[PDB]
Amino acid sequence: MFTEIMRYVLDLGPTVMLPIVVILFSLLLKMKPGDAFKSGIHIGIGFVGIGLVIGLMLDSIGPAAKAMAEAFDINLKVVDIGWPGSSPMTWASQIALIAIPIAIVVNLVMLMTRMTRVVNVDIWNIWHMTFTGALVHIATGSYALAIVGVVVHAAFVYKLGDWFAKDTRDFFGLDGIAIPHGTSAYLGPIAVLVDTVIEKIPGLNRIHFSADDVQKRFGAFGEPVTIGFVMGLVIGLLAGYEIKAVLQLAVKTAAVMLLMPRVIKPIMDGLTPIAKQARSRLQAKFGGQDFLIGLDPALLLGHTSVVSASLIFIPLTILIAVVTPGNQVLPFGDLATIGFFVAMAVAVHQGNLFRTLISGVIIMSITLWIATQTIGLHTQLAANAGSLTGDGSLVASMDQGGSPITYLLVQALTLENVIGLVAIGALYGIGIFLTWRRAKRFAAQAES
Amino acid sequence: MFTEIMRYVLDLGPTVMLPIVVILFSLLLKMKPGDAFKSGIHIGIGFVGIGLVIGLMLDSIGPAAKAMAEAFDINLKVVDIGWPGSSPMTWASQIALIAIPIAIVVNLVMLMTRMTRVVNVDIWNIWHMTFTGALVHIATGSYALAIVGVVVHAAFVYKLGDWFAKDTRDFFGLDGIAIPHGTSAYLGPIAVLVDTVIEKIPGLNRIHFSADDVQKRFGAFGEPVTIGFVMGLVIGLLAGYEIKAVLQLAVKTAAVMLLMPRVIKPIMDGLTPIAKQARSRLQAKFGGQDFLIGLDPALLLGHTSVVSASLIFIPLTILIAVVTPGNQVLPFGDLATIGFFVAMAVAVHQGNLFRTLISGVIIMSITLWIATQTIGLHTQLAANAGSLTGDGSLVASMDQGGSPITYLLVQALTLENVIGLVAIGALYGIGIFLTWRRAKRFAAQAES
Ligand SMILES: CCCCCCCC/C=C/CCCCCCCC(=O)OC[C@H](O)CO
Ligand SMILES: CCCCCCCC/C=C\CCCCCCCC(=O)OC[C@H](O)CO
Repeated sequence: MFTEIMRYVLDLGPTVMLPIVVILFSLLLKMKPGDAFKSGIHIGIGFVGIGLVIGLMLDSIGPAAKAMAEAFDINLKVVDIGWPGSSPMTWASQIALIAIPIAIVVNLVMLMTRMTRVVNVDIWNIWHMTFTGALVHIATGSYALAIVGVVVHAAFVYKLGDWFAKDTRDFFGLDGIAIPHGTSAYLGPIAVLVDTVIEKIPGLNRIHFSADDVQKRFGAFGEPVTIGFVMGLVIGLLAGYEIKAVLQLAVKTAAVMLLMPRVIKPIMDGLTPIAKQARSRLQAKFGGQDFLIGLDPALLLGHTSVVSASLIFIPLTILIAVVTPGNQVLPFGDLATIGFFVAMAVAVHQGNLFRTLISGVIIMSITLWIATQTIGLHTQLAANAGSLTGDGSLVASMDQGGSPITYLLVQALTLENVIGLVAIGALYGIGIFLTWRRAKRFAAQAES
Repeated sequence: MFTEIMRYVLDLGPTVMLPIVVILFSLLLKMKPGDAFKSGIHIGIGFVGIGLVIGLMLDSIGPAAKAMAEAFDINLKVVDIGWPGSSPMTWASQIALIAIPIAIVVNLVMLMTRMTRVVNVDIWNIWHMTFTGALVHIATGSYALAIVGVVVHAAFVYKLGDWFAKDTRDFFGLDGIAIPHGTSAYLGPIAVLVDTVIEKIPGLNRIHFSADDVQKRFGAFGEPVTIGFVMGLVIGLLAGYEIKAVLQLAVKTAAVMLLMPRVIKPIMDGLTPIAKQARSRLQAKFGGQDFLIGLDPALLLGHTSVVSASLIFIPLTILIAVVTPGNQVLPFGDLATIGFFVAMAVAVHQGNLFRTLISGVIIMSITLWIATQTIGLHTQLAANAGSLTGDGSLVASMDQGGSPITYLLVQALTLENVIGLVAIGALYGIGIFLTWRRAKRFAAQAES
């Protein structure tokens, strides 16, 4: 049955499934069978360690961030269940498994028609696409309309991999990889618009503050490792921790800033020989068609500036929640892994923390406002999974719940908040145009 | 008073309190302030990573071995509760918190009297000493005899660090570091005895099965990361796992071999700048004498040849437990991290798997035999700790329970099985003498 083979492939995990696809690719690409196996284990090993460092972030940064949002007594009554809550509900929609074949077909069609360079292999992040389908399925009522939302969500993020390819390769040091999925990509355009506005404003465009400039004026005390200690200290202190826990947490937050880059190094260390052999062999066929492998947004967290923004924005997002007019959602389950959101924002500004902070507040307010507009739909998906109990408490989430994609699609087929469609649609739509043009120039520069 | 502060120093953690001594010491050495901090934070990030990798061993390789041994639930009816069960029991003894100062004074007395060169800083593996003290206390019934065994265990392990210092540096890369604690060091003298016998036997002294010879024969299939996978497959199958869990475990068992060397490096990199300044200041003052810091035996699992021996010996220790004459103890808790028993054996044989295996079988049979002979005390160690019912189920452990140090101390003061006293003491006694000659020979080879 399709369901068993898909649920066996899904529950096989990136620990097993992705290396096989990596090993199969190199076995046909005339590589020594031993060399083909070596990369497969290293890609899987990195994902094992990736699950470990991410396990540390959500189990020691998370409970402290969750403690801040409660210690700051506000009125926000709806609690951000986070992507750890959104995906279980989403994988409980009827379109959950059927989306994965659909999303590859959209890839395979686009690959033959030279509409995308990304050959996505991460079949586990498709829950973001099912979320767009599930919420459209709730609001419109057409099985087709949910399915088309899967295709639109698939085709968009595929080009989001194309348009952020130099940013992934040159900034994050990921050659041959594109990061299509998750919050980093689909909130990437918003930061491409902020850095487009800022560059054209005099004086503002000359404000800089890169983390290297902290190290150029403080030395050991400006190193990424040191910052992870101090910010962890404050995240504990703002959470009321005793001096024992604040100290213990501050090393764990620092430990992210050293261990996380090291656990992603296995994947790059295994993908490199495969790419060089294939480029030696595919340049002579398709004609200079430099393909991109689609991978989890997790690898992006290997940047000292992304982690710095992540810990920095843990208090900021709670403050963005209060200030943002019309928000009713309290940051929670996505506070620990909140560096996912402002990830490509750092890549666009190329390290300027000044523009990162401006971008982050825009990104958070919008996603906090949008998630407030999707509280009704998000709760039905929770009811449609037996998720929330007899309390009837409202369910909201910042990952996929605060998605411009899932929102803007829903507000198109329903026409509830036309003003909301126009303001969000113009902002996001301009960002997509500016993100698309930024890649046009990049392709004419590298080539000539 | 003392008990509150002792817990506060103890509960603060190896991640928080060790940097404190390290940061204070660099300040004593007039090292830079920011440079003093940086070394301390890296040591914590080293120990954050150690707990994570040692967690994946316990939670994935663990339940794998607990399944294999469950086949023999019917012959061996006493279960090795391992060190994850022996440490909490030992921390509930009356001699627990009083053992920290007693061990430090014994080190201070031995350092001043120029009897040892180990400045132990692991106030956490003092429990191995308390276990020897506590079992003497249950057996003899003398509080004085309990404290003596702690000192004798302290004096032995402090000398163990000096006598196995070349191995911790030439074979493990831990310069200025000694590994006194742990099953590994105190069962190290047995491996020295096996090497002497074999090297005196013709032909058997010329059998080499090293990792480098494994690599040239096989290639990428003899690399450390590949080897952990192949055994990870076997460890899954022997536990009766499905085909997917076999595969998922196998990447994680190979991930151990790659991640663990990279989570101990920050401890090395943080201690290294302090070591050189200490040699600069303290060289002339202390007669040109080189000191060793005493840390955890988990930095020895950063050797890829030890992790291999930790997977190879999961079935063997089990199979040994069936044919060892008089063994009632089923290996269990200590199997997820069985490499902790043969760690210095890997360094004595210079990584020779042929001599590692021949030593490794010897050490397990002795410990399993001794762990059978210490069940009555171990069961009463649990009754006094509150970890017992009315079933009559018996407690045993190869970690500390199978210890020759606890056995020979208990068997010297009680004189129960004088036959067992003579047999274990003679082998251990010849072994310790060989281990002292090793240190005298190496020291005189440094003078030349
Ligand atoms: C730079 C290139 C990209 C630019 C991107 C610009 C985005 C424009 C806005 C989109 C939403 C438009 C909503 C239009 C609504 C039509 C009115 C309608 O249907 O009205 C029904 C309602 O009942 C009446 O009250
Ligand atoms: C290999 C090395 C061999 C030599 C190593 C040296 C061993 C002895 C040294 C110090 C501790 C002496 C014992 C001190 C015990 C004190 C007990 C005590 O104070 O007990 C009073 C109390 O009333 C009871 O309940």
